[PDB]
Amino acid sequence: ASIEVKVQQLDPVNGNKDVGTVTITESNYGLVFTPDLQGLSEGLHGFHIHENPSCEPKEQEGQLTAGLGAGGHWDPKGAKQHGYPWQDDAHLGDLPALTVLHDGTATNPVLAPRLKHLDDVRGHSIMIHTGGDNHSDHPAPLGGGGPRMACGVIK
Amino acid sequence: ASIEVKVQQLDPVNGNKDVGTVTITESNYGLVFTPDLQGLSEGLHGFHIHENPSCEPKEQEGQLTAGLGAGGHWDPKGAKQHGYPWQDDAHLGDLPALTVLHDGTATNPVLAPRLKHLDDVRGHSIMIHTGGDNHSDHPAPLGGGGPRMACGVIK
Ligand SMILES: [Cu+2]
Ligand SMILES: [Cu+]
Ligand SMILES: [Cu+]
Ligand SMILES: [Zn+2]
Ligand SMILES: [Zn+2]
Repeated sequence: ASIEVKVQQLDPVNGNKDVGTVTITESNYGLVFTPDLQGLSEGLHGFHIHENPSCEPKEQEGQLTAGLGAGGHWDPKGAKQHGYPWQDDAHLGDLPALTVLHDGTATNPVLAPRLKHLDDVRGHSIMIHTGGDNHSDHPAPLGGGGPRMACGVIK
Repeated sequence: ASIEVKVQQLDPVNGNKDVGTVTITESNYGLVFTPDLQGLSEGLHGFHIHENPSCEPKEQEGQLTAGLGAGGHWDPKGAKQHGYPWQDDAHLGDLPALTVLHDGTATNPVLAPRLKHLDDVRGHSIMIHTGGDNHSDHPAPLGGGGPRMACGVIK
């Protein structure tokens, strides 16, 4: 019982490019996201499930902004605030930060305790940001993830 | 409601050195380990609660081995096997791998869903390994963490 999500680096100009996958499985403590990515910059990267099952760009202030088609952080319970994966009054789509090693790969799995069944995340997207995630809207909103760097649609 | 564990880099020959702390707090989904460490090798490192509240070395084949005085992974339920943090039949002391950035620091918190109350971890030790953790006893025992790099006694 799993969902393999194809993830691509976002490039509204020359076209998105494959960088691997993220496999979602169920554990007795929540959904587990196991990455198998490469070609990314080393460090911690914001990692959240977004509203729409789309990784396409959107016009914003005359510019084609990468990944805006995915909408905001998935928040079906209306928490209206960014937080920790283990915080109840935070976007349900807030996952633990992704770790990209010196060699540009990410294979360390992370758990989202608030997510319980695979079908619950189908029909949405998974987003990887250029920046990190301090799990707060302070001092930077949405954890300070910044630009949408990679994305995949959850089938 | 927290426990601030002082962590030291282990070196029996030259002397241990302080590398920071690991703060343990309770969340509605389990214990959260928030590191504030520096001076460590970049990459993912095995992170586990060991049985004894000691970070002392022990002689192992004409070679004083670092942190062996901590004994094995804390396994109060007798799982007798290394696994994932979200796996019920794995050592209870099995925590998510710790991320140390290129700059040698670690501040990314991780959740131990199977650990529910602070008092449970008191009287034991927290260990950070040189190698990572594939959360299995194969192809290497105990996730392949290998040598014990840093350690702290949990009061
Ligand atoms: Cu590096
Ligand atoms: Cu996001
Ligand atoms: Cu260990
Ligand atoms: Zn969020
Ligand atoms: Zn273990």
